[PDB]
Amino acid sequence: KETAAAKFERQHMDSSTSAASSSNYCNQMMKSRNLTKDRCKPVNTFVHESLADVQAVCSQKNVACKNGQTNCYQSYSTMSITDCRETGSSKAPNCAYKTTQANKHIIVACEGNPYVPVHFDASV
Repeated sequence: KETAAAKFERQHMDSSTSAASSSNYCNQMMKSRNLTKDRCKPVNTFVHESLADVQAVCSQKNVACKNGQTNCYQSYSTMSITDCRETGSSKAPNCAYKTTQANKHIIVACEGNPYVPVHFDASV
């Protein structure tokens, strides 16, 4: 199947655009990245920075993930991101999302060889 590194890219990377370009960015992305199939994923964040920059975060500031895992890292620089929050109404596959473009530090879990992001934990 899909490697954890690849899943992270499909669920969280959007390097090809610098930021969201409308309030419908999240409705569009959650659907095309297949995050609404069986259930409207409640929250999801996309990072608008190069893959090289996001991967570099794994050798940046090591912090504990929200579940306590020791392999999370917080980015030193802020990054352009878009937060997607599922609303009320909607029932899969007819999901609806609130789009929020922002610039924040991201926290991701890393692992493997190469040691790369495998989980998006949060933004600060």
